[PDB]
Amino acid sequence: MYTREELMEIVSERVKKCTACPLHLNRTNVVVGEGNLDTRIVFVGEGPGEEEDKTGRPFVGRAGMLLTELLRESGIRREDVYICNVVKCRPPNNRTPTPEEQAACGHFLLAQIEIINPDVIVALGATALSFFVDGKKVSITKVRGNPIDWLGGKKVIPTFHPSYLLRNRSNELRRIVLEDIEKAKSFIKKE
Ligand code: SF4
Repeated sequence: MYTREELMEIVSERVKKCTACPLHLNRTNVVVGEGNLDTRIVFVGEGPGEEEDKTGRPFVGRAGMLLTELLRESGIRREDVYICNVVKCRPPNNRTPTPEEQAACGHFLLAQIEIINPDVIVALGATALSFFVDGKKVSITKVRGNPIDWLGGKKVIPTFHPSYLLRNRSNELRRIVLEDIEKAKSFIKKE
């Protein structure tokens, strides 16, 4: 009747046509997401940076390159999971997306998660965090590492955004993130 591929494409087409928030006026290309539509684990960030915007792909910038390594160091191949963000359009001067802008785009993420139906989601960053606590304010630093019960029994593991490890290069910091990723993997349901 219908395939996951087709539904994601519909999401994709509606995004390219979206003008729901101010961010549509700035971006060069929308960044929907990429990966395995059958992964049991999804990674979600904040939004498009300069490279993402140019390639229309997620996490291709320096932060993305770093994320690739964290995944590799967690026994994970990019091609095996799915990667996306809370907002699809790049804000001017890469400023942080406004909560309003965040609220307007969210329905897309929801559909994506709906289509993939994963066992666990990793929230990279505070923005990714807000989305899973209903926009509410929460300190990424205080909650990182603690599993959150989300819809359909799915678990969300919040952790730091790769962008942070670009800034602070301490090994302790990298170890914590990896620890959090391992944590999420433990929630993937055994075969
Ligand atoms: S950021 Fe999202 S809600 Fe705003 S114009 Fe882009 S696709 Fe639409």
